[PDB]
Amino acid sequence: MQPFHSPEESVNSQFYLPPPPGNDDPAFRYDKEAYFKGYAIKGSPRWKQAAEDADISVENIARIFSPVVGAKISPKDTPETWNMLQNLLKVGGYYATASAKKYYMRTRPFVLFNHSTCRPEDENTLRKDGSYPSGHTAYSTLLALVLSQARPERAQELARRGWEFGQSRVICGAHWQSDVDAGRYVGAVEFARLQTIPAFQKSLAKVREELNDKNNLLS
Amino acid sequence: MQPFHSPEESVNSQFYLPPPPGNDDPAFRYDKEAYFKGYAIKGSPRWKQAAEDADISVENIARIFSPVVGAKISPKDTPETWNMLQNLLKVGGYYATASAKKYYMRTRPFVLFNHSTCRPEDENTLRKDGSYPSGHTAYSTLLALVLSQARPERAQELARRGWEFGQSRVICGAHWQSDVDAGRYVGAVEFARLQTIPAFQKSLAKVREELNDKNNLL
Repeated sequence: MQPFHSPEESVNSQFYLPPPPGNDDPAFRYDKEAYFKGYAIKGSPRWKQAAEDADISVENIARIFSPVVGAKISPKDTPETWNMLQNLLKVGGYYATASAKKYYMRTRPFVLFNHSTCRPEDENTLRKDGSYPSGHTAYSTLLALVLSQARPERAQELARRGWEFGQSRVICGAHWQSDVDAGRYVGAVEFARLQTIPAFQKSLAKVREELNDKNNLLS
Repeated sequence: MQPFHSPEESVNSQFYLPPPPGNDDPAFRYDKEAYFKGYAIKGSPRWKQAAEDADISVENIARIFSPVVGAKISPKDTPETWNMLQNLLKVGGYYATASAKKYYMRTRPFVLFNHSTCRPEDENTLRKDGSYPSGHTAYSTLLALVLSQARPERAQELARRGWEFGQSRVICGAHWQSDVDAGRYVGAVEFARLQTIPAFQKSLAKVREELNDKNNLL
């Protein structure tokens, strides 16, 4: 279970991403307004989804995307895919966002306004992690793209769910809208980098056949 | 001179992109502020760079990206890359953005505020084209990713230039910031779709060979 590449092989997100919005910048005004719009729908359906989207454990990630990609994803039925899910979280959720995160150590909204998020358990961890850019977003975006490369006919569904997965971080109170916008781009950049790695290409080929197999088809 | 895929073979942007920010939406107030922040620096160097970025002819894209990718890009030294640049404009700038564009027919900022853009020439065309999402943006994002795949040693430079190319559209007055943000997602999605098209893979192999050819480096 070795990541497709080492941390040093991720494209330096600190170099290509712009800096997060400043205190008096219109973009930050938007971040704050966006934060409160999410807070308003606390306890609604969309808000409960955001809470579920908060958990990136492979199990929950498989449960969420299985219907979207249209195939049952599981350790037994889809071995390579199962490893692909975890591997991508490592290079995309963490390695790809690392330099930028540490460089700015941006404070999270729920910390700023001293509020509770949609997933209280993860709060002590979040507090220690730089807000910009969002790892969940980078991972979901990357994931949507990889699965779309494996099952092209579910592209629109994957692209859509990938987008909402990111928005859940805004609604959940864990991230500023600007952290999510930057996370999507980080996920795309990582996705391109993976294309040049043999290990990734081998894994994709197997992932492709598992999710296209008639026995694993799901409605 | 044959597009990688037909207009119908691109992922439907109207389905996966959210609708454009509305009049009282937080994102829209940000769009207006961003528009004026750019209109204010009209005539400055950054603004002049925006007019340069506004021109998507192949000759101008090559001039801008040769330094970034680190290789000469010409119809004579890199014919395949030359076609790749033009082909990506069709599938990524036009096909990939069409459905969302036509469905919302979002009014462009310069049209709404009665001002001129950083490149008057285009304004008559822009007038009748849906603002959301931005075609220049999807294109430069796509371009950046494809070139990064051909020469990963320049991934960061490419990813930064690609981003700025999209921001020129906002500074230029041609788009709202939200169109640009949407355009980047479209660029990535289309990038994913191209991977599964043989004509593309075959073309990328040649592009990689031309851009890494010692006789073509700067």
